[PDB]
Order: sequence, then structure tokens, then C-alpha cells
Amino acid sequence: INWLKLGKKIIASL
Repeated sequence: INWLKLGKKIIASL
């Protein structure tokens, strides 16, 4: 899964 916080890392991942 991916939480709001986890998503930031993905949103940050370019």
C-alpha cells in the first residue's frame, strides 16, 4: 500500500 506520507516519497521521486 501507500499512505499520504509514503506517497510524498513517490511524488518526490521525480
